[PDB]
Amino acid sequence: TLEVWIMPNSPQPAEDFKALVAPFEKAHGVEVKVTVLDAGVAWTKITTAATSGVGPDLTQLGTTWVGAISAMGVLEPVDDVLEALGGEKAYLPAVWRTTRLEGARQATAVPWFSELRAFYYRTDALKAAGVNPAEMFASWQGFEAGLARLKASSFRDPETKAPLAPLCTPGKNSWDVLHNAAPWIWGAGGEIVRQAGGRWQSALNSPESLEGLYFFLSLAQKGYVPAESLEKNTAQIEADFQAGKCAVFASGPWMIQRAQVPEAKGGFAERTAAKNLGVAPYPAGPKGRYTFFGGSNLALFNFSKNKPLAKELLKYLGGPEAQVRYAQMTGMLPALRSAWSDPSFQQNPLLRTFIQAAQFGRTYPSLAGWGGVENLAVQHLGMAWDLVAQGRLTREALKDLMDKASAAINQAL
Ligand SMILES: [Cl-]
Repeated sequence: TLEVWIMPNSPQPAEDFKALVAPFEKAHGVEVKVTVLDAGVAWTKITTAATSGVGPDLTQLGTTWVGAISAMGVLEPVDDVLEALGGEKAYLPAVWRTTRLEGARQATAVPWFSELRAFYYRTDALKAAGVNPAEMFASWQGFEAGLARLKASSFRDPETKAPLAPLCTPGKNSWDVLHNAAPWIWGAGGEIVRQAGGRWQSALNSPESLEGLYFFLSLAQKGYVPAESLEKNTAQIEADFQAGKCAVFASGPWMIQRAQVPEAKGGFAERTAAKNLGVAPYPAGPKGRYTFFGGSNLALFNFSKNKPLAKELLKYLGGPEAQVRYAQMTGMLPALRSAWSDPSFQQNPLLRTFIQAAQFGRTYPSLAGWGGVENLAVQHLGMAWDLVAQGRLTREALKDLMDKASAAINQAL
């Protein structure tokens, strides 16, 4: 037997994983036990397995968890598994970076699936405002000009009979506050952290990062984002878009599967939003186009009693067949690049657009103390969102907050 710990990734988490690995059990004559760790308790349970030497053979890790657990010295190297799956060239650079602690020699984590963000849009609403998708998602100037025309439009949703908000985004009350901001920081030529003389420090208060953050946050201050959206998390914003209240909003590939499922089974197929759905990658900032990448990897604990067999399951789960099947179950992109060419993606132009958005993929450095950097950053971005909510965000007040964030991050590093 093998023990594997997963987070709730698919609609029926345990049943789904059991169906995924059944062919592996059959061909190797073993049983895979799965335990599903709810999101609230997953980190603490993995941390306790790390410090006590008691736990599974394999655990799922968020991509941003790899540094912290790798640094604890409890993970088995998996360079052999990654070679067997095709090595560095088999993965997007942003994904390959999540296979180790930043700067380490040995890989400690096998890519499993990628979460990435692009913009969904109402094809009917942009048509009715005289906006070409190609123009609005080409550049920052184009994006804001598009929201201006969308705000001025007399378009009504055929079901609500009400106007559409030009843009829906969460503020501070979501799990992805930094992820929402990151494409705007990067695209301005900035970054969250910068390496200097082998040490790491905050770049959040660099002029480039500030031009990025201000461009994004000021959109909600200029009447393109409803007040009520800033109170909500990404899941609730998805629901607003499904209900026909938003012309534009960012999320992952899973929305495409949902647009094909009836409301009665948790989809929105019947809604106008589903029948008039477009997808475009994030617009190009002044210094390039970037797509935020997260998701989950699998690691092998070095106290495991069946490392060789657990590595065969890592090759299985990371490899072409399981990569395709699990991406469909989770509504995510496969981590393995070669799985992108399977007909279940290639037959769906909206999925093909996510594949093209993937080409601009970037993620955060795999730092041991990434959790701390992200929490201090989000805390101060949260205070910036509060000023946006009151129409009182200025370039000067943002800089003051990102200075305080920088002082605290540099101390935690
Ligand atoms: Cl960064």
